[PDB]
Amino acid sequence: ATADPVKDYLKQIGKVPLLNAEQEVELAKRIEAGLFAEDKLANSDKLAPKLKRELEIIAEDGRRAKNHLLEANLRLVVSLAKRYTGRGML
DNA sequence: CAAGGCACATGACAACGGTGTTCAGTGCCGCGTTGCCCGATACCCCCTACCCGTAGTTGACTGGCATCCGGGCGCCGGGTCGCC
Repeated sequence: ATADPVKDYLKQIGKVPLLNAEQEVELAKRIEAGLFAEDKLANSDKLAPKLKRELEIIAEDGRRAKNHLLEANLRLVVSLAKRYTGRGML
């Protein structure tokens, strides 16, 4: 909590793990795994409770991987925003 | 010389003259205002042209910006860390 909140935002980015090819391809594999898990859960057909909880856990892990990609690439957006700054928008 | 007999005019007499009222009736005609007939018009339709919003675009491309000093001047007031 300081002045010039952009500096605070960069500090909020902090140190996060940059992803090498294997890392993000595996992460996206887990993303589509969670996608299929939630697709199965959304179906009105009855699924066993333990299987439904497992699918929910897989979907949650997928969400975490999404967040990891977001935070890792936060640095990428800040550079792109600088690429367009100084045109009447903050 | 006085009395009796004839002319012209005379006290009224109505009835025309001419015109003024009045009745009483019926209109005459003053303006106000109705019933027409047209021209334009606002209000439905169809058509397409162009504005306005939405959705994509695959080598790679991973942290920015320039601040700010010569007020000046003092005070309040709180915070802030030493102090013994």
